[PDB]
Amino acid sequence: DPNFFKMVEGFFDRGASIVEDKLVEDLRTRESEEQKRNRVRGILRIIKPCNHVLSLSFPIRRDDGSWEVIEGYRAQHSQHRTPCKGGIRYSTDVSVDEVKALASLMTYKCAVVDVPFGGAKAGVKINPKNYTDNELEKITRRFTMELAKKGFIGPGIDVPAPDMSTGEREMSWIADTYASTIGHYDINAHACVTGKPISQGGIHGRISATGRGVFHGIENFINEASYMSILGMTPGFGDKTFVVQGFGNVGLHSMRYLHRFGAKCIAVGESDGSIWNPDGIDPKELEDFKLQHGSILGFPKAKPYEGSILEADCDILIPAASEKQLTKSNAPRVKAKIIAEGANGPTTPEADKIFLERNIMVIPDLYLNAGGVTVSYFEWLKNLNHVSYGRLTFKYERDSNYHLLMSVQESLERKFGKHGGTIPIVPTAEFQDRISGASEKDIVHSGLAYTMEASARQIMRTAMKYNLGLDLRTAAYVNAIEKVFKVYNEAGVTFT
Amino acid sequence: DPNFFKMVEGFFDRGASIVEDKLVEDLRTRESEEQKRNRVRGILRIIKPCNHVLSLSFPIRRDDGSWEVIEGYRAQHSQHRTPCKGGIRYSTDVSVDEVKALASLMTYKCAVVDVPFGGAKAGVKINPKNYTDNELEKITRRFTMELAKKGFIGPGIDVPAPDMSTGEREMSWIADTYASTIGHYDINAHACVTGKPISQGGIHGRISATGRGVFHGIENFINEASYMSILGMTPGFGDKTFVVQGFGNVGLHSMRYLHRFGAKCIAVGESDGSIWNPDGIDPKELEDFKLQHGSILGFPKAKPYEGSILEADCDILIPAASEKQLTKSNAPRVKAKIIAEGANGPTTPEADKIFLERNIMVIPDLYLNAGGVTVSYFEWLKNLNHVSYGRLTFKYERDSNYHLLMSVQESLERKFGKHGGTIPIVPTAEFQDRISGASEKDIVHSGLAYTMEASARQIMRTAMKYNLGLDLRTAAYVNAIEKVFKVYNEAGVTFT
Amino acid sequence: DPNFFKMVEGFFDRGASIVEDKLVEDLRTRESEEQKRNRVRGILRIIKPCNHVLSLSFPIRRDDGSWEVIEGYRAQHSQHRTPCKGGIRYSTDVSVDEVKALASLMTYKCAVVDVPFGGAKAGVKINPKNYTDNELEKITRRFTMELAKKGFIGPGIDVPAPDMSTGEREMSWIADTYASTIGHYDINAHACVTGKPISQGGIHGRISATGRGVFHGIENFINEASYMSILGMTPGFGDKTFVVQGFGNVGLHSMRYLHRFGAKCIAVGESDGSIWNPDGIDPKELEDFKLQHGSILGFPKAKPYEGSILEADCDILIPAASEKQLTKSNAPRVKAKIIAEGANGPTTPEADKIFLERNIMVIPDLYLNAGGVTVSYFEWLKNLNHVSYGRLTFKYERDSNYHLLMSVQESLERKFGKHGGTIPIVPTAEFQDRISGASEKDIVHSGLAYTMEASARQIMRTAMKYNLGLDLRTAAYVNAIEKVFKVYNEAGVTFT
Repeated sequence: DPNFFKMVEGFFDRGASIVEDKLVEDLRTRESEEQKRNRVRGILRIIKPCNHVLSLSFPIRRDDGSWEVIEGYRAQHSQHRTPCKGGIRYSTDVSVDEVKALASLMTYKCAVVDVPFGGAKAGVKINPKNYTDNELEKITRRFTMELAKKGFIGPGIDVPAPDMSTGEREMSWIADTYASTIGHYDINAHACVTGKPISQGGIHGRISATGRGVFHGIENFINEASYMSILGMTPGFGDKTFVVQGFGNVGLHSMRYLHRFGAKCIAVGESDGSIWNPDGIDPKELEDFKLQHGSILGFPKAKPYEGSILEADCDILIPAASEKQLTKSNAPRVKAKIIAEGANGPTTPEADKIFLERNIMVIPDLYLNAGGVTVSYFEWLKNLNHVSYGRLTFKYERDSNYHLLMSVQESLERKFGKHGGTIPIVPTAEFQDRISGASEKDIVHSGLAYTMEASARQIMRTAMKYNLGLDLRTAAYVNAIEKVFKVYNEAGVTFT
Repeated sequence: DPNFFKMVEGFFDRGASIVEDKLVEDLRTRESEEQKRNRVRGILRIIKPCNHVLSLSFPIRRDDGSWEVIEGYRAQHSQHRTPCKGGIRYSTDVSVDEVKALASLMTYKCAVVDVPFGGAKAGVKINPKNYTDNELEKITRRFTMELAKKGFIGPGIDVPAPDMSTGEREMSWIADTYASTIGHYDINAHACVTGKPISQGGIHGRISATGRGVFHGIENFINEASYMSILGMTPGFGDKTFVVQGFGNVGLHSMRYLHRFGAKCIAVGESDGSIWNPDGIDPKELEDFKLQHGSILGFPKAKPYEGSILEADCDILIPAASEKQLTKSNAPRVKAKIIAEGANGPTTPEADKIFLERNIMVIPDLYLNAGGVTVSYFEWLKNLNHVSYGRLTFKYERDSNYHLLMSVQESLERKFGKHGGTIPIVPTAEFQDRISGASEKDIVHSGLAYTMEASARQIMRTAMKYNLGLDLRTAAYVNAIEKVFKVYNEAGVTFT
Repeated sequence: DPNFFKMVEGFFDRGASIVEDKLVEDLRTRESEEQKRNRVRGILRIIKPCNHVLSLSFPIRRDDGSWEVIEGYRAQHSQHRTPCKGGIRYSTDVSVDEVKALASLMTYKCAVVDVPFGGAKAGVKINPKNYTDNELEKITRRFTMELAKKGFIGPGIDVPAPDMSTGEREMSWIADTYASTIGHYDINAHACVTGKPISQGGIHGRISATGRGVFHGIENFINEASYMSILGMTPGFGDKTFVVQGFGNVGLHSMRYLHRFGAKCIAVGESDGSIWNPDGIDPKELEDFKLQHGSILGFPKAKPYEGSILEADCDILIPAASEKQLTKSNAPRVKAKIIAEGANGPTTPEADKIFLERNIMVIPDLYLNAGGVTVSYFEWLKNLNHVSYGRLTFKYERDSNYHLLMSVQESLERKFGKHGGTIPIVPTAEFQDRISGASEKDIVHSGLAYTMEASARQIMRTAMKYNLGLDLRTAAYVNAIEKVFKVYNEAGVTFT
């Protein structure tokens, strides 16, 4: 097993070269001046290497009066897009190469689902468990301050986010610290970080974003003929059955949505044991079980399955937890036809190769979990807009729908002397629900589905463009690399 | 042979501990609340770690039309004193740890010569020899731009300076770029870096600052009875004889001032051979000979000495070049009773131990070549004063001195009916020169002398305080550590 | 007994109306257009009212996890002079009027000793006793924070200072909170408040400032014939014999300097009992007694005196404590011929009336204790200068004195063939101390003594101009009022 640094770096280099040739010729080598068009590919070079990375060793006074110095890092891969966007990890295994790499991932991820950010990331070598809440506040703020002062947090410069180890609490604190300090004069200060609590300027529909994103990703591909054929899919008896490894935020919701739409959740597996049932697990139930107490283990209506679930027989397996789970080791023993990476780096570059060979379609992480980036973009926006989505349109929209209906009625009632006969004005019970429920998430969710969709088709058009099979992952990186490159190309360097 | 990182770390630790006991008790333990006065030592752990360190990767378009991405670093050790001060090195062997250490050194050096700057330092992994002039201007500016956006350059934030691999040229460029770009609105923009040409806001008496510093350092200790006894010095036949290793800027001047005052420069080395002559080597002559062609090799009035000039029989030995020359491998074989570190880290910790056993006094680097870092403070101040020193007072001063002399005169003449008899009015030829020379340097040099002098006495007072012998080095670092600690103590942390 | 508000308002009107007449005519009514010269005295009605007053209500989390909101106020009497200068008080009786009034007092006081500051002053209703150090820090930084967001602390805006209830701690915190927060990007951020610790950017000579100031005040009038006649002073048997009420920081040094220069301290009283000894009390000895333990009660070499020392028979009586001690009640029973207000408001307007009738000279608080304010200017200056006074000239200066002396010598030794005969070169012992001891406080004290002096004259010249007697108080206020007026007058309003 290799590490994300080499992996991602591979990913970039594989794509990078595939793009070169083409990127030269037909797309811009129409004006081949000095045939040094190859030389201008220096852009790529520039791109690849995380641009800035900042290490810091700041202090805090631990509740017991003592003094500890905490280290941390925040890298910023690219600023080809003004605000850098990236999460903040709190784990004692964080390492400048970790961040440097993920921050790289970030920029290419954003590009895929056309979000205007540069990729960045941070880690605070710390184990959240070994510190009292108060101490954690202390740390996040002081971290924020340092980050501000040196240009690593700012609405228009770099906007952090959470990451498993960190949640809306950290994030609110960040926001607050900035806003009351370095950013006291910024009308958009609270747009310095995303993932905030709704009461703090957070966007609704955040939680379920990552997961719903995974849903749609699978959806746009599982509804596509061409692909489903090559696997033999969009089947009658096979239809839809999926196994989801990891019942965390993203797995859970990812099961929710896959269910609601006619899919059977065969098996779910945690850090402990696993669950199985060919009839199907019900999200709500399993969710309320997991919550009510500890884990899924012993779930009533589910026989404890053993043997990595990764080798369960189903159509879609979604790795939603630990890194590199599918390796060259069990890669030739997976049953599922579709692998949907709902986590980051759940499959090794060698496993990718096995899968390719044995026609298994892998929906890349780069894409599949870009839903939470996407919705952050939205939170960001909502914080500039200084208003919650829908606020100034919902009711106007309602009014306008009724008139539309009223016009169909009145009109139809001109083809039969009446005045109450034909009633179209009545919206479908579904429509009526939507009308009376109109709230931010609706618009977010909708936005999310619009990007995931567009992007999927973009990937797909690129896989063809560069003749890759079910090699979505590399079509994806190529996609992002063509993007980032253009922006550079259509400018220069400092002669940009 | 260690490495500055461990070495300087050592130093810090050695002295830190020495300070801990004393620092706690009689200096502030008067009020020992909770006896947790040993816990509030945390301050020392905050101090040791170089606070911020930024790595970059920026591109430049080489003259041939190709694209290259350069890496570089800049670390700021402390900000306990607003403007961090530090050089910029251009060498292929630069490395995060290097800068993280030299920075560290800086802070402590400054705090010795009471210079209100935190320490910092940078490196741009490059070989100034594989680039054209034009390509070096491009690298130095971009480098400045990026440092500026992130908080590494700034009159009141961080103010860089040169380092062998870089000179005024690079500095002027830095200054300019800053003042034209990020620092356009800053009335002190040009103060963003020191070591600039005179025409670009430099100070006079910079070139001879380091050397003249070494000199006075040696001077304040050589004229101190106490010390020159425990060495059996301030002798009649021994008087003053020295050997200097390295004829670069700092060595040369060092020889020039040591001479002019009544010393005999027996030997002079270089990266090639060496020189010898028990009758003395003339500084002006050797200077011209080292300038008028290659190196000092074959100097006429010198016999090519051979056998590490470090051994050489002489009173004072001034390492002015390579790092860690005097190691635990020739340390027992030295002949000079005084080691005068006119270069950074010329002697290894182990060698420090040997010298300390065989009563050899070593004048620290942290102190003996803090001259530049003194005159740089001056440059900066000159850049804030928006005037040259003296400008407004010289002539006023002259006027006043002739009134003083004139009053003595007139006054005496009233003790003998005369009108042209006694003539004090006439200033001494020396005074007259000073009076018709009066320039900035005259003020800088004096300032240098005042600092070196007061600092020496400070070092001394500390050695005594902590009963160290001719162990200046750790007296120094203590001195520093005390200083730094005090600023921190009289505030807190973020409860500072 | 009245209240500063009314008192300091009475002072301003009384003088205001004297300024009017004159201020109109001669001085400017040379070009009396529309004889509306009277109407342009609106300036004086603009002047009199404290321009801005800010009331706060902020919270802190007491150690015991609870929450308490604190209420404070900062008033800015005038901004005719960019930085408003003024202390911060921590006392549960602090009111809006109390600050509005004292801020007033500031501006006029600063005028008197020609300090370019607008008056200011703030209070935080609080008892520094019912709060832990940690709680105090939290209150002074939040407080600052607030002040800084609303324009009440800034190096070019408003610069606070201590006040009995507070000290260098509070300040240093303020400094620091401000420099690490709202003032992060300000090269002068540490200039936002004076009274800091020397390790924090304080100035040397601060502690003794106020007292020295008193001393010089008393001096400049004692040495003036005209005045000392009207009292029958500058005696032979009387000579100099004073009684100081209060042995705090001011009262103590007052006694120190009044003694070093010939006076006899006959009595010293505190908040307990009082001392007495016709022969005299020695400052160092009473200052080591007070310190070594509790008070000065039972000082050997001192009989306990009883019966308000205000009525003691001596020449100079300096009230350096409690407000309004000398009232119309004891006023008639005072024996001193000179009342030197070392404190603020030690004498009530009706007492001033008695003293005036019985020909007792009272040196006003607006002037006598303007020493601290003076030095603070200097500290603020020091901070802009970014250097300690004397740092670049002391040695230059030394080196010059010597050529001066070596020029008298050489020259005299031309009037008798000799080379070592005459020996001027040798400074006096006193000169030699000074030479060795050259430090900031030297320069500062000298500045203080230049200002206190000028100003004394200035006041004098005005008490003559406006024909007052030994009514220095009013002469002073008038002197301030004439000043502030000018600065407004030489511009306008917004048509300024």
